[PDB]
Amino acid sequence: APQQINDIVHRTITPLIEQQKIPGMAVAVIYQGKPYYFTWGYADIAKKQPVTQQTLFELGSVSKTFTGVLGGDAIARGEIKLSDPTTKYWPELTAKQWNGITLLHLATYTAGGLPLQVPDEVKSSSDLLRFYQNWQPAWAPGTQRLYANSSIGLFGALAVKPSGLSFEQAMQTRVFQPLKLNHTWINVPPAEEKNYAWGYREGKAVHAAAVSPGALDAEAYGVKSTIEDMARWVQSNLKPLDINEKTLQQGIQLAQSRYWQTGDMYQGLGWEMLDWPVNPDSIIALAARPVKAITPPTPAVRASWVHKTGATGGFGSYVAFIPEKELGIVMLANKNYPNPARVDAAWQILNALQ
Repeated sequence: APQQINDIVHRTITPLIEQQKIPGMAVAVIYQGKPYYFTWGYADIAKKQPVTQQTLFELGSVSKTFTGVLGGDAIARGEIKLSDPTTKYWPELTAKQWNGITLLHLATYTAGGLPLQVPDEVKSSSDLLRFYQNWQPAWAPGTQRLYANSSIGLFGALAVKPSGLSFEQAMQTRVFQPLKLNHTWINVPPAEEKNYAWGYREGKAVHAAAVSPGALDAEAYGVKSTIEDMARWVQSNLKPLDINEKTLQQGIQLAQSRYWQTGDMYQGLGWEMLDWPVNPDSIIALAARPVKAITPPTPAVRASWVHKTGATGGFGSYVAFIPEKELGIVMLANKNYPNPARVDAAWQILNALQ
């Protein structure tokens, strides 16, 4: 890479890895549209396997950006509308509190306080229905944002219903394949296990549980990817109108539209955004925030900091990009280290290149 990119990356990431005791890390910088890759340390400490450009990391909630775009693609296909009631796609959801809760509310955590987690005990399709039927909202729909995997997870499941495809098949065929994300997985094939990094939690090697319909974890936090595929994902989100597939192009734009505002933050589908330039300090188990509706939603604003954090038991990920500047970064690590450290490092790198 240009020595300038080399030097800001190394000067920023080396101390981060030291301070946070990160076993392995991969970074991509997208600069004037082209990707530049950096790797450090270990995918597997015990087997002495290095992080490479081929190493798979668990994305955690960064998966929500894929879910948001897949949903956006389904809207563009005319299969679903965000304005539709949830009950249109799940008629068994007869309980009265569901009146007025739309797919938009599910996608954007504004349904009225859906819980962070689908309970562990939920296994069968009947168990899942019972959970959503019995849930009592604290708030009217579209009044407060409360981040919830049970909200965006259900959005993902319902968005693919009209297609007739499983969520995984829809994601593969409609998003991964067209964008040539050929090493991005929900279920990791046996052939790819050699490249699947271990996560590290309290010094112990860990992986996420295999996804299951009762957890809605494929839909909310189940994607694994390489630094190369994630750089390609950022490129695709930086320049959606260069994508050949018409509905995928509009799906990406829809996911970067601004639906709600909370302080300086705007909620998209999966993606979260702030106006650029951002105050770097402007970028808790439960945080309930009143939302202002953006009526109608602002189409993807090029002058934005668009980003998403993600974590699993053993992994910490971050993606951020600025469309106006053709600039972006992906940071993948096999330890879950604090979010502000990720954002600090990303901003230091992008600001220097901007």
